[PDB]
Amino acid sequence: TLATLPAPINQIFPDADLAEGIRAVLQKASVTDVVTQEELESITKLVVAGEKVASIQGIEYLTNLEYLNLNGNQITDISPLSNLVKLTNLYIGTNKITDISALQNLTNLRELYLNEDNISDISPLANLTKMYSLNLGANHNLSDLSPLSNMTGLNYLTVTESKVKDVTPIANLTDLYSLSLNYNQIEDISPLASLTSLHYFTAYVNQITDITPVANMTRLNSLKIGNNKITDLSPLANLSQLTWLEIGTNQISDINAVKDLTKLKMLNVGSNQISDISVLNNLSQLNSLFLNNNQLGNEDMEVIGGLTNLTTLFLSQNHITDIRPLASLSKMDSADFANQ
Repeated sequence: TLATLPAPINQIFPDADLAEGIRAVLQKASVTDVVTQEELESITKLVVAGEKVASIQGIEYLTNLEYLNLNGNQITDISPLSNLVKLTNLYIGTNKITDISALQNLTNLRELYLNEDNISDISPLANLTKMYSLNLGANHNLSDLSPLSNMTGLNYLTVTESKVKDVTPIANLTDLYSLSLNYNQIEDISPLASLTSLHYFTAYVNQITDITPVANMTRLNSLKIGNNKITDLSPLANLSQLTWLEIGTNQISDINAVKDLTKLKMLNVGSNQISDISVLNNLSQLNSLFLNNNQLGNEDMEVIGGLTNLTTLFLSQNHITDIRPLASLSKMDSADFANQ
């Protein structure tokens, strides 16, 4: 029916790397070989990753395409994707994409990665309400997340290394299971109190002073929020399922709140102002403990000596001169202090 076909692969796909990918998926001998409409409509999955694709002109003929991976190329213009409405999985990270207007009608998209592109306007994502997993990582000039607000089925989200301050649109995404907000400009996470299904949360290297909303994330399993301005850990006190906790490089002086977190296997509180760790006697299941660059002394060593399942223990640059109570730590593999 489509007058432009049948035609040689390199007539339809002017980009050499994309033409090579079409040749390879259809197992043709050469990019000069003729392809029919029927053969192009047989492609449901295309992977042309880590090449030098500079134009995706011709991809508009792959009308039955559902899965497309064009990771690591030199793509700038994605307009030929505009009518590929059967797309469910689209991986176009590590390219030179700025304008994502062409994604606006791709309402069947479930997984979309745009990591390490140069996108600042994500308004074309507004009607992609079937989104399950989204990656906007390392879009350094992104700041406005308001077009994400209608993605109520979103389970996975990454927004990193950007100008994002306001996380209010993310409050609507209550099906979120895993969320990354690493290295942004976030001061206030109070709207995130609505993320009651969150099990994995990472937001290291921000300007966060208050973790009160984290008390709502009752099923939280892992929390990584180092390099912030946190002082109060009391919102973590009832997170019974917490197993991995990284909150180093903050302004914490009291860790009493970890007393009942009996599932904790990893505790990183390095580079804080902690002088008492008597609550650790209850956390006998710990395997890795980072207490370096705190205000501990010789009297605090007896409690660490009781944590016999420790395989990693960091204690450098405190005020310790006698480590003899640590002689009982028989599973030790890594310890940032020279003696033993």
